[PDB]
Amino acid sequence: DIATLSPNEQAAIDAWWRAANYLSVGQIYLRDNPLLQEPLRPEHIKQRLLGHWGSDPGLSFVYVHLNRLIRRLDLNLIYVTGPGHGAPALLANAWLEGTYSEVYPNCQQSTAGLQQFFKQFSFPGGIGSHCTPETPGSIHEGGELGYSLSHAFGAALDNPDLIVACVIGDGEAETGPLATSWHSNKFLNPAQDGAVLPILHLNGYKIANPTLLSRISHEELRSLFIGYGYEPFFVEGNDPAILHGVMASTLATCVQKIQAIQAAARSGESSDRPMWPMIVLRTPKGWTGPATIKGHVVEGSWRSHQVPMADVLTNPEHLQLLEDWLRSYRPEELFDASGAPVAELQAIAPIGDRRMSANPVTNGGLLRRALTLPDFRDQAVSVPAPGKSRADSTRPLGQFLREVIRHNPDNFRLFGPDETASNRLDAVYEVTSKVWLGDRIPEDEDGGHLSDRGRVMEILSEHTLEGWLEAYLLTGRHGFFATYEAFAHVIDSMVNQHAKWLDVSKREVDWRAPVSSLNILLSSTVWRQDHNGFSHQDPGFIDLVTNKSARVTRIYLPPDANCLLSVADHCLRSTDYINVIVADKQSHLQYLDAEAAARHCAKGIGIWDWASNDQGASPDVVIASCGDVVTLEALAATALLREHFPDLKIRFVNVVDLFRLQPDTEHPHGLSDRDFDSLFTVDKPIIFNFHGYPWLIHKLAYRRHNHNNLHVRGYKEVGNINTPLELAIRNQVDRFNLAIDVIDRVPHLRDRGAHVKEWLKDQIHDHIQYAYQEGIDRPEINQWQWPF
Amino acid sequence: DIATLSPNEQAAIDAWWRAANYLSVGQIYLRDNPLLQEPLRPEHIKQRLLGHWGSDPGLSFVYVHLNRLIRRLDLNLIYVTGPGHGAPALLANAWLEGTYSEVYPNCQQSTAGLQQFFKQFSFPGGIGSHCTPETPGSIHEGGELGYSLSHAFGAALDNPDLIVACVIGDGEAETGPLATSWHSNKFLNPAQDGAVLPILHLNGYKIANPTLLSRISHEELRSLFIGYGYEPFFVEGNDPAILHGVMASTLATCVQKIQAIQAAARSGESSDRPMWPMIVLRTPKGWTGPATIKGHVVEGSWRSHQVPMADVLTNPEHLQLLEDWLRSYRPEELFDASGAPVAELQAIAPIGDRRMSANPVTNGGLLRRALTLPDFRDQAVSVPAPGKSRADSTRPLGQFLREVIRHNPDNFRLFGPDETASNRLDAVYEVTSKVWLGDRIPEDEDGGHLSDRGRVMEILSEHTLEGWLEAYLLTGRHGFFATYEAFAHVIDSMVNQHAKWLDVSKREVDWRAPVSSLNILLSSTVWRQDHNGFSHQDPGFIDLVTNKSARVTRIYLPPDANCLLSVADHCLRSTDYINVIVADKQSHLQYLDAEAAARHCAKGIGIWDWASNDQGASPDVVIASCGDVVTLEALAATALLREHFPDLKIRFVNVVDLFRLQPDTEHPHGLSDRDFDSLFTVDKPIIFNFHGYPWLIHKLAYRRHNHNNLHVRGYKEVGNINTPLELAIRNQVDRFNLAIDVIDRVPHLRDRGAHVKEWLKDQIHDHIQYAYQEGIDRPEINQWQWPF
Amino acid sequence: STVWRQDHNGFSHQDPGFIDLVTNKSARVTRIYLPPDANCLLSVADHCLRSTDYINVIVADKQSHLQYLDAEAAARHCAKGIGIWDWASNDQGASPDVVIASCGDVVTLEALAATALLREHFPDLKIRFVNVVDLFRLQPDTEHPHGLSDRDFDSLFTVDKPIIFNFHGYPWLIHKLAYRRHNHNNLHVRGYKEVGNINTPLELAIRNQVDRFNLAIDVIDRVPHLRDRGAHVKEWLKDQIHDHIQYAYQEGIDRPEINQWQWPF
Ligand SMILES: Nc1ncnc2c1ncn2[C@@H]1O[C@H](COP(=O)(O)OP(=O)(O)NP(=O)(O)O)[C@@H](O)[C@H]1O
Ligand SMILES: Nc1ncnc2c1ncn2[C@@H]1O[C@H](COP(=O)(O)OP(=O)(O)NP(=O)(O)O)[C@@H](O)[C@H]1O
Ligand SMILES: Nc1ncnc2c1ncn2[C@@H]1O[C@H](COP(=O)(O)OP(=O)(O)NP(=O)(O)O)[C@@H](O)[C@H]1O
Ligand SMILES: Cc1ncc(C[n+]2csc(CCOP(=O)(O)OP(=O)(O)O)c2C)c(N)n1
Ligand SMILES: Cc1ncc(C[n+]2csc(CCOP(=O)(O)OP(=O)(O)O)c2C)c(N)n1
Ligand SMILES: [Mg+2]
Ligand SMILES: [Mg+2]
Repeated sequence: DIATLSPNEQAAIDAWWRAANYLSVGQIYLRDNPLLQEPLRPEHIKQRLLGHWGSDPGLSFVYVHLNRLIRRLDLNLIYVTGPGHGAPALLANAWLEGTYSEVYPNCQQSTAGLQQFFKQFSFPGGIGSHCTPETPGSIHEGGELGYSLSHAFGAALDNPDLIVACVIGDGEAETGPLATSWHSNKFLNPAQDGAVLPILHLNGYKIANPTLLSRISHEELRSLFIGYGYEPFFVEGNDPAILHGVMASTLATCVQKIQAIQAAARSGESSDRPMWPMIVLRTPKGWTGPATIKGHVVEGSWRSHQVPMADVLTNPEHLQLLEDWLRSYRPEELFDASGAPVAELQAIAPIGDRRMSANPVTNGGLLRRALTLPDFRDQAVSVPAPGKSRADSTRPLGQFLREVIRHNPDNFRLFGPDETASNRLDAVYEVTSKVWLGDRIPEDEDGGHLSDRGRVMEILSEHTLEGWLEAYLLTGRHGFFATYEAFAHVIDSMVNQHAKWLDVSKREVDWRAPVSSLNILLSSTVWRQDHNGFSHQDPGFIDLVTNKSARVTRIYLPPDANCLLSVADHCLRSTDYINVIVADKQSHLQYLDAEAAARHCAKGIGIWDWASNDQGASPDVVIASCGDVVTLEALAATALLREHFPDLKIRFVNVVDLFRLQPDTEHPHGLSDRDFDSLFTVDKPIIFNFHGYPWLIHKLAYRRHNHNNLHVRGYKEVGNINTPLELAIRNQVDRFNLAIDVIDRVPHLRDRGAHVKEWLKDQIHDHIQYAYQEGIDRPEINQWQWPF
Repeated sequence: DIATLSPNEQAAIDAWWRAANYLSVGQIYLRDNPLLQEPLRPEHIKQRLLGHWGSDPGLSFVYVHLNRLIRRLDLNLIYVTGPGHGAPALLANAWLEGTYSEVYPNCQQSTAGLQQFFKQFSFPGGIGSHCTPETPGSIHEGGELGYSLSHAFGAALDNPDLIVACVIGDGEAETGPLATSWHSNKFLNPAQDGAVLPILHLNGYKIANPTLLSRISHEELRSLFIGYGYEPFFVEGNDPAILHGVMASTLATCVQKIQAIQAAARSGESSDRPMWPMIVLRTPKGWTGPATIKGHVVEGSWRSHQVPMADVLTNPEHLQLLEDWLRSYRPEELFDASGAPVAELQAIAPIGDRRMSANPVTNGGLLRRALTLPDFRDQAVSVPAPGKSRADSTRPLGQFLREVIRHNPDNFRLFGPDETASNRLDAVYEVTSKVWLGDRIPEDEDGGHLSDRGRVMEILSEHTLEGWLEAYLLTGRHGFFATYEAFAHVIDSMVNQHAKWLDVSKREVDWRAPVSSLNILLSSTVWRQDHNGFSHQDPGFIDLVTNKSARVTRIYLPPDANCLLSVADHCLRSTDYINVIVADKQSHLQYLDAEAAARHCAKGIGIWDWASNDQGASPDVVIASCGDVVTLEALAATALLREHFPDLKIRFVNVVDLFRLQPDTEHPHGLSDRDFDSLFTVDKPIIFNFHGYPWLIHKLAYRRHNHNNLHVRGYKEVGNINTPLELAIRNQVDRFNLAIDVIDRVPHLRDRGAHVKEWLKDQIHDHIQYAYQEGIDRPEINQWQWPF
Repeated sequence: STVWRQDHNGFSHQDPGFIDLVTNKSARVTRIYLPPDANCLLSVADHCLRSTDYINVIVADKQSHLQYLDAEAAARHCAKGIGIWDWASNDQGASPDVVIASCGDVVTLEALAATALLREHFPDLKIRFVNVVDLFRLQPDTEHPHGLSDRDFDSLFTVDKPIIFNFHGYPWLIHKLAYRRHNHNNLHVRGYKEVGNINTPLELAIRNQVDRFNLAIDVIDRVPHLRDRGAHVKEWLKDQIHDHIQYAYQEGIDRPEINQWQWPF
């Protein structure tokens, strides 16, 4: 009897459906007189109309039907909204369920509450027109389109009984990120994870053009969505009397198959990739609004996308049409005198946490358990002498991540775009593998590292991975993203969205608990260009992240493996941040042991006393580095200067936290003027060697008292192919150019260092000539060790 | 069957009782090995013991019995703890009920959760030893004793079905604030408010002395507590087998009488002051711990107050006694292997919001509805000419408060220590009256303004009034406190406690929602000394409040009635602050109309253009005032200077927000250096006339670029009796001394203003001589108006 | 019982604010004494049991503490109310580079420990140690006869060297008392700001920046010929702050060498 729809139940569901639309339209238009007790007047209409209408009925259409199956089958559901402009529909149902009144006591279920509820939407000092963090039961802001689908899969991970109902607009489906995220079914495990129920809201139109997926034939539509690995179900029409029963049956069909798929997998009898059920919903745009405006068809057309009538404040004719639109919902039979929904509506409202707007998963910070972090000092490489030993920088991190996975079998995950092996993090493969539910071959047994139980997820689409991870954190869990720095620009749009979400959730919204940080590891830099990656890779992603703020993003550039461990250990505890860690996978020198590394990362920036020779004296120059390749060149330059200028006093400063350079006025995390003057003196030149665009340092540290003595060398440009030393020579960040820069800046070396400066230019000439002759650097360059 | 206790139920209750004690002792002592699976070793004991034990069993003893009646009679209860050092008992029951795990997912109900639960208590980076805001279901921090009782009555207000079980230690009862707060029964309305169930924990001892209330005879104890208006019930003994049944019966007896009292009152058949039930509980201190230590009796003695054995880390003998103490609870039969309580314990655990640790009343900010504030401009007095008309300053505020009460019949209240009539706020009496359930006489009909339905509360004890209001706010409601400035020092201790509570709730605790502000109106100043109040009243309370922070307290000194309205309207919307408004009740000049007043209070500080004559030019001096009496003298001095020095250019600045003077580095609310330099120039003398101790201005504004030109005149001292002008002359804040101060500071007036300065001193001589001759000031002083 | 050595009893956010309230009355009716050790406490109590028309407020701590002055030296110190400690100083016959002043007993210990740290790492640095018992001596003699003269104040605290004042109370109270002095622009007061819920004695001093390590850092910042030369020591001092906080969060108490610190030299 679950598939069939009772006429009595059909009426109450239809009653809820119209009331949700009525509240949605009231939010768009009304600022006063919520229930039409008195004739509508221009003083009740909002001056500026920013809400969108063409998607609201469809979202409410599915939402009321989703609540039906929760009441019947006791399903645990989440609502993820593709078109973020359909916010009124979600809020209206949130208010109808009673969630919004509990979260916001001002907007009660009354006439006075409705006046506040209607006036707040898309209003200065109110709430936005998208699924902002202020929305109860919202994890995804659909303002930027293409990421709703991935967030459904991310939230589904390690939530076996959860079902995430993600509604997808046809226009959104034309975007690149969402077209590739359909293949996320291959990495979702039916045994341990929940289900995603994709609903294609094929209203037929974008803002102003028809959606191609609508204008592509039905046969090719089913062909496209079986090739994605889904079992597609089609509900088409325009008359709700037929569509109420038809749609209810389809949703009943889908849930049984989802449970049948999960029952088959968890029993172990069918350990294969299943054909997940997906719904294709073709309904008119602006479904229950005006039919035509000014002789142009509006309903079921792109003209209904935002607002069918935007001149209602001007001419009374549309004003009467607006009031006629509102009364078509028959609000008199939907709300009582007080302003609450009628008891028929309250009957079909789910109860407590079973409500999709009050599910604690959406406010994931309440479901967040801190990771049991093993002591990273067990994985710290031994550094008996600083800078005299070489070890692979990322491998200790891989071993540390291995022990985190061991102690957090479900709460932690790894995400990587087919680069985990290249990034040299294979230590995690010793305890787990990579997720794969596609076809398997015996050749995968040797080094495939493929298993459905794996805690590491791999796909070449960087958009898919970022959406997977962001949803995983917002549901109250932990993760770590590792990728090349060359392709970081691909996810720049997605990072902005998540940073937006975190910043609002901290300051504006008070009831949203903190979630875990977004930890990103840019594992291959632009200085050590390996085989893969384009020639002109740029560090520009770092500039984009620092663009957001110091109070939501953190940038770490640890010099060695022990600093990488301390940084990763520190950032696996921080909550409301986007942590971007820039480290290189090549074999590098090691500088700090576990104790010294931990103190260094706690400060974020500090003097290296072994690399300095200014103890108990005023340094003639401060050499600072931020990175690992540039740190090596800065250290090598320091060694050269001390050989040729024994009396020269050099203070070596290494900075790991980029944002420490900002003054404490901008953010509390930054250094004070006294602290900054202690590290970098008030009047001596600073030769800063930065892994990135040099101006980023100037943007951060322009307010310092010694900024006029700050001289930053960083990434400028590249040739087609360069050796590691030649590439550093092109950007003037190599050891020889840095030594020349120190000679130019130190006042008592311009006259005295001329002969050394000529010798340094000779070395630049010799190494370039050798590079063009052999294709690599000289052995003494590759095996350079810290002297002294 | 509710009164009698079943043996099966007695066992489960006793099982819960011991488990709560066991967790309490574990928190005090253990940092590792929560369940005694392995022999106790010194590495499991906490290094420093800061918890208190002598009160923990008593609190848990009542708590388990309170949960009994919640499960039986479905009562809505709150736990308010007198002795705040009994925090472990509350936390243990909070953990047992499951509340703590939901709020804190790290401290789960397992062995691993218990390890975190035990290690956190009284630990660096953990939680405190008192009922801090981090405690679930806590409104009152009992660290400072004497205010638990008043907070019970405050939370009870306008919560008719709530019952607040407040446990009171006998030592606490010796304090002044709690002895007088027993009479709060007379102001609690059984018809509209809930009940308070006072439980006297008469353990017989303080920290080191016997409690007098224990050593006073039982007959005189019952005599004392019937004189307070309570029906006292006595439960005495030391054997829990008898005391379990006896005390269950007594609690059953009390609830029925409380419901009978409420049933009689709400039916209207008995509208008299009832004899509320109160429990006197005499149990040994350190009830279930060691009997004797080193030959000294510990249990049932002051030696058990904090820690019965504090050398357990030193000698193994006490270490074995400690482990013997833990095993007396028989933990093997109380927790399973995993670390959760046994299913017998879970049976008697209340469910959901019926749990006293998860009652949403305690986290009152979730229950907070913003006040429907009428437009204050309806009550604004007309000021056609600034400073040329006189009106009573506080009466418009009384009318505004009247309209707030009208639109907020239950959410708002007034609190005053027998000064509302004196403060001239009688406009509120037009709609409501004052609470009184004592004897009534026909003489009260004329101007008594007494009724049980009143929204204004009056009692001469300032301590109990402050406790009433703080609890009212922390339960999610609104209020306004009006009192003299002379007696503000009385509540200084209480204000510190509430400010402490707010500051932690904002920064540390994340799940506690904001509550309404604490609004205090110091309605009678020290300059206009009326009949009542001692001669040497000081403004020192203002200095005490500014000690706390600019981020939790705000000080407002509005000059006129319209500024008082804007300030009160602004502060009735702010949430997490202690707002202290200093205004005077006397007839004063009016300076700003509704529009100009609102702009002024929005800035908090700004130039008065009508009182200035420096438009389009650099002012020779800046005259600033903060208050209303000192504003009049500053204005009168400005008038004198302009009459005698027509070329002199004076900028008049009035400051309402005191904390705007602090630089923006300390707090965002403060002015920037550019903004401050705009109001007070970078190089001209500032003659600041402050209502308070002059050093407070220097503390706030010492970092400003022009602080070396800041010259503050304020309250120094008083004589026995002075006229308003003579008192200002003694403190050198009158118009004549201010004009002299301007002459001294302006560089081009030292030579040129000598003759005027002599004339000004003549006026000081003349007015003092007239004051000693007549006892009042001259008519031209009392009726001074702004010229020009 | 002071607020720095938080005992079992008492609320977490106890404040020294009562001292500020008393100083609001006058120097001619109230006296505030903060004796550093037991002998100084005896002389103060003996002196105040003879005075007639005053409110004497004596701030002392009950915990086990170091002892600094014997009966003869203690009595001379209380008679002055404020004086140089010659054993804790190393500037005899020379101009001190910095004046370290303390007012209290816990803050005196941290001020002494900071002095010991500075002398170990900067042997050439000359430090004058001043201890304050009578708070109101800091007020100039113009306000009250009991206060020090300008010449007397300049002798203790020089006219041009930085003063690192470690006060048991709100730091602004020192500025209210001694704003008129010729060297007030070089007076840098560290006192009670705020507390956490529960702290170890060293951690609580670290939160308020009155511990030995923060004071040593403050001296490095203020002394003109140490900004360049003391950078490496300042980094080491911050490492000690990091290490002791980490140990505090790990064990719940301070390290044994902190609890059993003695005056070297
Ligand atoms: N004051 C500044 N504000 C912003 N960006 C700056 C500033 N000075 C330099 N830069 C940037 O820093 C990079 C190179 O300049 P800089 O780091 O100052 O090295 P430099 O050797 O000192 N060059 P110059 O300052 O012209 O002598 C470029 O990206 C510049 O745009
Ligand atoms: N720098 C300061 N710090 C603290 N309090 C101060 C300071 N300067 C002045 N005061 C206080 O302010 C009051 C009077 O000083 P002030 O406000 O500067 O006016 P004034 O006429 O300039 N007196 P003066 O500074 O001595 O010439 C007294 O109560 C002083 O204690
Ligand atoms: N002139 C002053 N008048 C009143 N209080 C002051 C003054 N100067 C500093 N303070 C207070 O002293 C405390 C710390 O400042 P201070 O004692 O001068 O040490 P400091 O390290 O020099 N701080 P700063 O002066 O801002 O560089 C704060 O609580 C200030 O409010
Ligand atoms: C890549 C991209 N191009 C354009 C837009 C502008 N935009 C915002 S909402 C929206 C409508 C999405 O179309 P559809 O999925 O059909 O949504 P619905 O019909 O449900 O409104 C568009 C085009 C966008 N957000 N992203
Ligand atoms: C006015 C005051 N004096 C002293 C103290 C110190 N103090 C803190 S807790 C406490 C014990 C309270 O005694 P009692 O009510 O007998 O408590 P219980 O035996 O339940 O611990 C004391 C004296 C205080 N908080 N307030
Ligand atoms: Mg569309
Ligand atoms: Mg007691």
